[PDB]
Amino acid sequence: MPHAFKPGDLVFAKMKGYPHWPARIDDIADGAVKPPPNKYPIFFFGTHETAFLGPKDLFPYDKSKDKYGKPNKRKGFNEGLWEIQNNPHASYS
Ligand SMILES: CC1(C)CCCN1CCN
Repeated sequence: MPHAFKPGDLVFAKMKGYPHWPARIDDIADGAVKPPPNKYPIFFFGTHETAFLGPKDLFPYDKSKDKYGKPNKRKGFNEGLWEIQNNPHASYS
């Protein structure tokens, strides 16, 4: 059975006005700004943006990839698909 989300988990994350986007639950670096209560730091592959989301917008990658893991015209999306499949735990600093 599922656990809670933890850093390193791979997801498609949903933001208003955007397709479900390949992303990961990030760690918070020492000294870094912490998310709000009940939110996780989401790192979006491809665009390398960060946003803070709750579980309602987080779809586990393995379950969801057949639905959401297809090319998109949006900027950074296909680069994002490559990263989540090929090196999802790399430094993209
Ligand atoms: C990838 C994502 C949907 C995350 C938040 C902003 N961004 C789109 C705008 N560049």
